[PDB]
Amino acid sequence: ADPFESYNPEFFLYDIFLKFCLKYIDGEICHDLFLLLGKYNILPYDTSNDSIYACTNIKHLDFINPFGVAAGFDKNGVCIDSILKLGFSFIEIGTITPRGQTGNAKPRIFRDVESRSIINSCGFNNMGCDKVTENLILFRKRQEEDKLLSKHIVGVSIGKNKDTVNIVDDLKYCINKIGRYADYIAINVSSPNTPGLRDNQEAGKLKNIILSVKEEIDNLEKNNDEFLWFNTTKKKPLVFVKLAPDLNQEQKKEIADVLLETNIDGMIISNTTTQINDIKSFENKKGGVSGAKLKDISTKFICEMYNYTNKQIPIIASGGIFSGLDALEKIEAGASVCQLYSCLVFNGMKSAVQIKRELNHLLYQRGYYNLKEAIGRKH
Amino acid sequence: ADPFESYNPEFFLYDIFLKFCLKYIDGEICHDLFLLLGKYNILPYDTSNDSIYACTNIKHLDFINPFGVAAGFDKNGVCIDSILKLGFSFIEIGTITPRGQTGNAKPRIFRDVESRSIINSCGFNNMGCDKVTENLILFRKRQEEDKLLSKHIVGVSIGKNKDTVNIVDDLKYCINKIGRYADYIAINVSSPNTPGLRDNQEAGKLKNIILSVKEEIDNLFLWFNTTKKKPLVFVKLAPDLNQEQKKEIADVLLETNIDGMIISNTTTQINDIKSFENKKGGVSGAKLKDISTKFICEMYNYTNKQIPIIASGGIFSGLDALEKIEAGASVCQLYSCLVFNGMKSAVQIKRELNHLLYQRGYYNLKEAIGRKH
Ligand SMILES: Cc1cc2nc3c(=O)[nH]c(=O)nc-3n(C[C@H](O)[C@H](O)[C@H](O)COP(=O)(O)O)c2cc1C
Ligand SMILES: Cc1cc2nc3c(=O)[nH]c(=O)nc-3n(C[C@H](O)[C@H](O)[C@H](O)COP(=O)(O)O)c2cc1C
Ligand SMILES: Cc1nnc2c3sccc3nc(N3Cc4ccccc4[C@@H](C)C3)n12
Ligand SMILES: Cc1nnc2c3sccc3nc(N3Cc4ccccc4[C@@H](C)C3)n12
Ligand SMILES: Cc1nnc2c3sccc3nc(N3Cc4ccccc4[C@@H](C)C3)n12
Ligand SMILES: Cc1nnc2c3sccc3nc(N3Cc4ccccc4[C@@H](C)C3)n12
Ligand SMILES: O=C(O)c1cc(=O)[nH]c(=O)[nH]1
Ligand SMILES: O=C(O)c1cc(=O)[nH]c(=O)[nH]1
Repeated sequence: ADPFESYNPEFFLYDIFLKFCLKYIDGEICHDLFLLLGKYNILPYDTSNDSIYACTNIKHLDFINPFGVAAGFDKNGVCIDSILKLGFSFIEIGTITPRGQTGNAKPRIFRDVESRSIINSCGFNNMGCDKVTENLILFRKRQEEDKLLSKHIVGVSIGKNKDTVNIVDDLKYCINKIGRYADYIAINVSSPNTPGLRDNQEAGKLKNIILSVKEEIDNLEKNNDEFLWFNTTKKKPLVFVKLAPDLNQEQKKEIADVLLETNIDGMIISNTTTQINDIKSFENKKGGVSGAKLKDISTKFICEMYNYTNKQIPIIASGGIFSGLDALEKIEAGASVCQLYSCLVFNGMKSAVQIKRELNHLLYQRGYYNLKEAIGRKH
Repeated sequence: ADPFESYNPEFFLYDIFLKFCLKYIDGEICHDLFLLLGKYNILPYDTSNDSIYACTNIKHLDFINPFGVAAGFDKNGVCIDSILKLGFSFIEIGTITPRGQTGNAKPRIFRDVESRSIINSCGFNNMGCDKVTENLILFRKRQEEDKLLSKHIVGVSIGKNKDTVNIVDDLKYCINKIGRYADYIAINVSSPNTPGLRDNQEAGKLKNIILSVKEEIDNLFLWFNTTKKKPLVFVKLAPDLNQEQKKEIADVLLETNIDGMIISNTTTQINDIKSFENKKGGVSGAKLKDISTKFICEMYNYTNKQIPIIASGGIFSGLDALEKIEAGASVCQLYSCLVFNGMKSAVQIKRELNHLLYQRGYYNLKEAIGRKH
C-alpha cells in the first residue's frame, strides 16, 4: 500500500491529524469534520477479513464481528457506509426524534485526553425522523447491490423531543416512519441531557413504553409491490433498551423483571454517567461522562443485569471500551457484542482494526475456540 | 477518491473542505492545518508545464511564471516545496527576526468571507532566524537533487525583534545567517503590527537601513540558491503614506540603488467592514486592491519606471493581475487568494492570465508591464 497508504486506518498521518484536532479544535467541530470525510467517502477503510471465530449474535441478528459504533456518533445517519468500512460490523444511528431539534447551547462537548474521558450535553440534536429515514433508505438501496455491506447491521435509537409530554407518542411516530428500515430499535430512556427522561426507567413507566413500542412494530405488518422489512435481517426489528448506569440495586432488579415480562430482545449497557466528579477539567461542565473512567462502572452494571435477568436477555456493551482486553471483560461479564464511542475520539481511524486484532489474539491466549464460548464466563 | 484526483488542486473536494474551515475553524488554526499537509507532502500539485508566454523577470532574477506567495504565509519555511508545487514560481518566507517571538495575543487573525478580506495582528510571530535558516538550507539541499524545483525562487523577508533598539544590527544578524541561501531579501518596514516600525520608512532612517543591508550583503560556490548570485534587495512599503512621504521614499530607493519594491503591505485605513468592528490590525484582501494598485501607479511614476515592482494586495482573478502588471508590477504575490480560493489559486489564476494576455493582443507578459500608463 504505497498509493493506498492514504486509505489504511493505521497510516501514521491519521494520528498526527488526530492529535492536532484533539489539541486545537473544538470537539463538536472535529466530529463534524469527521462526518464530512465520511460523507464524501474519503475515510480510510479496513481490508482485513474478519475472523469467523469472532462473530457473535443476538437471536437472528448475525454480526460479522463484535464491534459497532454507539449511538450519537452518526446521529443523522449521513455516512453509514463510510463509518462501517472502518472495520465495524454495525452502527446505531440516532438518537432521532420526530421533529428536528437544535439541542442545547454550544459548546456542549468537552474532552480530557489524559484520562480519555468525554463530557457532553448535546440534548438530542438531530435533523428529525423524516430526514434521517431518507438517509437510511439511501444506504439500504446502496446495500442492495454492495456485497461487502450486505451483512452489516443498522440499529436506530429513538427518543422524545424536548417539548413533548408523553414519550410514547414520539416513539410511535418514529417506528411508523423508520422502523421498516432498522434491524433493531433502541429505546433511549438513559440520556441525562433531556429533562426528566431518566425517570422513564421506573418499572411502571418503562413497561408501558416497551409494550407500546413492540405493539407498534408488530402493527407495521397488518398496516400496509413493496418489501415490508427493508433491512438486513428481512425480519421485524428487534427491540433493545439503553439503560443509564446511575441506578441502585433495587431499580436494577425491578427493571430486570420488566425486561423479562415484556420479552425485550436485548439491553444496551450502558449510557453515560453523572456520578464521576474527579475530572478536574470537567469541574464547571455539565452532562454525562463517557470513556475510560466509565469502564468499571459499565462492566459491573453488566454483571448485575446478566445475573438479574438469569442470562435471558442478551447484552450490548457500551462504556470505556478501548482495547481488546477491555472487550473481553465485557464479553466475559455477559455481553454478546460491544459498542465503541470514546475509542474513536481518542484512538482515531485505527480503532476497529486494532481492537479486532487484539481480541482475536486474546481469545486464543485464553483458550476460547470462538467468541460465543466466552460470553458470561467470569460468572 | 483515487490519488489522481486527490492531488489535483482543482478537485472539487478541496472547495468543500475550504468552505468548512472558513466558516467553523479559527483562521490561524486553518493556516496551521494547511502547513501540516505541506509538511508531510499531501498537498495537491500542478504537474502542468508553464507557458513561456507568461514568464517574467526582475533584473537578472528569472521567474518561470508571475505568481508567488506573499510573506507571512510560510513564515518559518516548513513546507516550501509543497507550497511551490501548488503552481507558484516563488515564495517569500518570513518575516523572520533574529530571536524568536510568540507575537501578540490570540486570536490575531480574522476573516470576512463576503468581502474577501482579512485583518491580522500577529506581531511577527516566528521561530527566529536561526531555526528558519536551517529549514531553508534543507530545502536548498533537496532542490539540489530535484530538477522540478531547480528554477523556482525563494525570498527571505527580514525584520527586527519587538524589543530592539538598533534595526541595522538585527537585519545584519539575519543576512550573516541566511543571506547565502536567499534569491532575494525583503526589508520589512511595511508591517503595522510592530510598534512604530512603519515610521522607520522616514527618508532619513530608511536610507541608512538600505545602505546597511546592501553593505552587509556585499561583504559576504558561495551562493547556495537559485540565482547562484548575490540576493537582490527589495523593500515592502506600507500603503498608508501621504503624497509627500511617497515622493521622498522614491528618491531614496533611486539613490540607494534598490532592486525592487513590494507594493503593498496591509492597510489601516479601511473601516467599513462590519465584522471587524472591535478588532485591531491591518486589513488584507479584496478591499485593499484599489488602494495597493493606485500605490503602484504613483510609485512607478515617482521612480520614473526605474525600479521593478512586486505587486501584493487584493489579487484574486486574472484580471486583478493584469491591472497590477499594467500598472507597473513585474510580478504578483498572493495571500488572501489562498485563504478564500484554496488549493486551486495558482492553477486558476495562471490560466486566466494566459487567456487574458491573448485576448488583449499582448505578444508576451513583459509587453504588458506598465501599459495602462
Ligand atoms: C457526544 C456524545 C453524544 C452521544 N449521543 C448519544 C445518543 O444520541 N444516544 C445514545 O443512546 N447515546 C449517546 N451517547 C452515549 C454513547 O452512545 C455511549 O453510550 C457512551 O459514550 C459510553 O460509551 P464510551 O465510553 O465507549 O464512549 C453519546 C455520547 C457522547 C459522548
Ligand atoms: C495573517 C497575515 C500575516 C502576514 N504576515 C506578514 C509578514 O510577516 N511579513 C510581510 O511582509 N507581510 C505579511 N502579511 C501581508 C501579506 O504578505 C500581504 O502583503 C497582504 O496580505 C496583502 O496581500 P493580499 O491582499 O493578497 O492578502 C501578512 C498578512 C496576513 C493576512
Ligand atoms: C491522513 C491522510 N492521508 N492522506 C491524506 C491526504 S491526500 C490529500 C489530502 C489528504 N488529507 C489527509 N488528511 C488531512 C486531515 C485534515 C484535518 C482533519 C483530518 C484529516 C485527515 C482525515 C486526513 N490525508
Ligand atoms: C477528534 C475528536 N474530538 N471529538 C471528537 C468527536 S465527538 C463525536 C465524534 C468525534 N470524533 C472525533 N474524531 C475522530 C478522528 C479520527 C481521525 C482523524 C480525525 C478525527 C477527528 C477530526 C474526529 N472527535
Ligand atoms: C481533498 C481530499 N482529497 N482526498 C482527500 C483525503 S484521502 C484521506 C484523507 C483526505 N483528506 C482530504 N482533505 C480533508 C481535509 C480536512 C480538513 C481540512 C482540509 C482538508 C483538505 C486539505 C483535504 N482529501
Ligand atoms: C481557510 C483559511 N483560513 N485562514 C487561512 C489562512 S491565514 C494564512 C494562511 C491561511 N490558509 C488557509 N487555508 C487554505 C486552504 C485551502 C484548501 C483547503 C483548506 C485550507 C485551509 C485549511 C487553510 N486559511
Ligand atoms: O444527545 C445527548 O445529549 C446525549 C444522549 C445520550 O443518550 N447520551 C448522552 O450522553 N448524550
Ligand atoms: O506579522 C504581522 O503581524 C504582519 C506583518 C506584516 O508585514 N503585515 C501584516 O499585516 N502583519
